[PDB]
Amino acid sequence: MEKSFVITDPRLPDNPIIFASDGFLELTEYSREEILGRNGRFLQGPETDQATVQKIRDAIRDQREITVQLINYTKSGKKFXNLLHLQPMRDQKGELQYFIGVQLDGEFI
Ligand SMILES: Cc1cc2nc3c(=O)[nH]c(=O)nc-3n(C[C@H](O)[C@H](O)[C@H](O)COP(=O)(O)O)c2cc1C
Ligand SMILES: [Cl-]
Ligand SMILES: [Mg+2]
Repeated sequence: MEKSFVITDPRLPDNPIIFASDGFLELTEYSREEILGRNGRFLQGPETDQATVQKIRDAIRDQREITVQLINYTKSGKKFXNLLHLQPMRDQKGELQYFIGVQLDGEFI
């Protein structure tokens, strides 16, 4: 599959997605119109582990890189195990500019 990633802007309210790769559209079944401007949490559902979601919150708070695995859902409701890579990206002034989130689909341990 093509590379699945989104880029968020934490200088906007609730860190919305401002770019979604074609691979992300493919992986999640959503259209670019249905993704842009929302927080990445929209992929979570009932089976998503809340301890892992907390770990994500904390990494985003402390602006630190993290890799977690967690259950997400496609538009039509299919489960998929998301090995999610989050990385802060700072400008040359050392100010947080974006977050990049890269998803790999599958059961990875
Ligand atoms: C760039 C980026 C990509 C993200 N991608 C995903 C994702 O693919 N799946 C997911 O469940 N959460 C993803 N998140 C996590 C949620 O956006 C959110 O940070 C997490 O649920 C914790 O915050 P909350 O407790 O307010 O929901 C991503 C966050 C960022 C910054
Ligand atoms: Cl967030
Ligand atoms: Mg939540």
